[PDB]
Amino acid sequence: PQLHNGLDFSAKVIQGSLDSLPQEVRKFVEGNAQLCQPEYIHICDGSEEEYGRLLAHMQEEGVIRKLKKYDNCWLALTDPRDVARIESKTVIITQEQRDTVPIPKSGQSQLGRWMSEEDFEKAFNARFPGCMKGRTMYVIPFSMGPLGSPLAKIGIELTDSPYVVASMRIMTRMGTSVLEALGDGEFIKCLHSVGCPLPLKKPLVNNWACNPELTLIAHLPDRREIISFGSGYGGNSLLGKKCFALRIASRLAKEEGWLAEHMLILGITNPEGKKKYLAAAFPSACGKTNLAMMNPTLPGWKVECVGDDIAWMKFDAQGNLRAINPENGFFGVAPGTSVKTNPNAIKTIQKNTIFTNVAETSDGGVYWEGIDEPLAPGVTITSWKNKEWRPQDEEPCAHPNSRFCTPASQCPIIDPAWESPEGVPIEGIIFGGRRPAGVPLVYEALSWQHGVFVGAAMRSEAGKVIMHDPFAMRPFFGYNFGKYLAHWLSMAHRPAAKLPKIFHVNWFRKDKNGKFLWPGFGENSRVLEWMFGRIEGEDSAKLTPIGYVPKEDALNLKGLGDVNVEELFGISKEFWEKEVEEIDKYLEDQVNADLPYEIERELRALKQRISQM
Ligand SMILES: Nc1nc2c(ncn2[C@@H]2O[C@H](COP(=O)(O)OP(=O)(O)OP(=O)(O)O)[C@@H](O)[C@H]2O)c(=O)[nH]1
Ligand SMILES: [Cl-]
Ligand SMILES: [Mn+2]
Ligand SMILES: [Mn+2]
Ligand SMILES: [Mn+2]
Repeated sequence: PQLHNGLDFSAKVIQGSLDSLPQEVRKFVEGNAQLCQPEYIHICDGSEEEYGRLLAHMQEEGVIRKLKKYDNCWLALTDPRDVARIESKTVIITQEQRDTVPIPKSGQSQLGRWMSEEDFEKAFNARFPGCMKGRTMYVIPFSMGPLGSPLAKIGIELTDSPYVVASMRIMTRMGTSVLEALGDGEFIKCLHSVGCPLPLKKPLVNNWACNPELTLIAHLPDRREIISFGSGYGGNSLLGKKCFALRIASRLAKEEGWLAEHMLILGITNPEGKKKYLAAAFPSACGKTNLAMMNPTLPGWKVECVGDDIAWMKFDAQGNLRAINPENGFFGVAPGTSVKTNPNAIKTIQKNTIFTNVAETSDGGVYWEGIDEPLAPGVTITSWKNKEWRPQDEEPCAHPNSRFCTPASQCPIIDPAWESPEGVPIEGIIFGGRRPAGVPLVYEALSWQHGVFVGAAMRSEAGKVIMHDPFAMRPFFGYNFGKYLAHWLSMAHRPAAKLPKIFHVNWFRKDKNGKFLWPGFGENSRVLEWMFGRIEGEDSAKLTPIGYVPKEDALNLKGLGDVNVEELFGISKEFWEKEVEEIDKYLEDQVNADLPYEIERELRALKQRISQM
């Protein structure tokens, strides 16, 4: 219905048809077209043709550069004001603040950022009206998880950024098949704008549209909406990556009885032909992607990658914890990636990959700190700021959190079940962070409840600062962390639930000279071997106040020899007395009235065990 001609946007559709869309999808698209006033509407089909044409268009406009040395690889350099996920501008809107974060006892909550509905309404009206003027609104239908998986969820992202379209094609399952699978079902509404309507009011920097002053990444779980404005970058703009995958999904999981977690999933096979799947939650910069595609050093062992960042997990009727990787690609940190630290990533990213904010070599290759690769004489480097750069300079050639964006199907060790709609059965969950002192290489939680406490007590080095990052989810909780703990704990009362063993690792313990005690990377297969046997029930553990650690000689150290096991597994009363005190202060303040009894009990129990050593 229409008294004039400003409500039907059919005349502006340059690919697809509004009449083809499911009724509620059409209302989403047309309502925001009316608000944002795009010049064109492009309904993405996900085809190779649309993808290649969009890439070529971005190339002609200077938005991306083709990397000549590789096969269909591309480089985007951003406005340096728009280089990362920005927590201070990431908010969750609920009626009551207590649904989004626990009310802290004394301090400010660091477990989330709540915004009232009225405040968001003002912010929204100050940003989105007319924000796509002169631009194409792309409609991205995408599936989080294998199409038709019982654990998959569907989203529709509206964006004015072709960079987002290309990246979402890699990181999600995108296109016409998703719309047909959606039918009249439920979907998450995702609205994104870089916030630079034409004609441009402010200078465009590095051909990268963004609006840093007005950047705001909002989540409305009760409306099943994600609304992001002002950033074109990564987790701010690829709304499946963190906004859907963790923040919205963790609320859905709370309501529906499953788990959405900042975890890799890997499958490990031992020399006896036995295969187990493990999940691991490490904070950013703590090596999930290295572990997920590890090249094991132990002969006869094999590791295969299901996902490197996000896990959606649900106990099935048989009681197995079944996990899917809801992503379709890897959005990995580039700096530090080398043949030594991640050879399988190096193989994956040389075709069909989009790089953002890395350096470019004069022969059309990529470069970054820690690449640990020499360049032939004559080869020169352009920094991520589009300036000539030489290794004898201070500033980095690549942004510290520059990324590659690569299809998961290309990983040479992608797991054969990485797209299985039923998911893979998780037998162990690993927590870990950067702890230069005090925390052993590996230990095993004494019970599910103790394991949940271990996840809750996770800390990690940021002068050095040791921060709290419970479950590696501190930036990503979609709801009250205290209820999230209760949700985890409630899994132990499920029907026939086969609870995975929980472990905590530390690759980063250092000696008094600051050298790593453990070589890490592929040598972490030796730690996975110990976990593997522990899941099988092997008698390879000794009890300590913090949990089980490997017996003397239980860890396979053949081929190392120069490793200080006593210091690596040293457990100091002095350190752990201070550690439990800090955990106690943290949980009391930050979780306060929503701290489950079982977690307080595990804290008291650990305090008591440490007091007796
Ligand atoms: N010493 C040591 N460092 C490691 C090991 N594994 C990974 N790293 C370091 O971890 C960093 C890479 O971590 P990231 O890619 O940022 O970790 P991530 O968990 O994948 O982070 P996100 O992609 O943001 O979720 C580099 O500094 C690596 O050197 C290890 O076993 N030992
Ligand atoms: Cl354009
Ligand atoms: Mn990663
Ligand atoms: Mn991550
Ligand atoms: Mn309980």
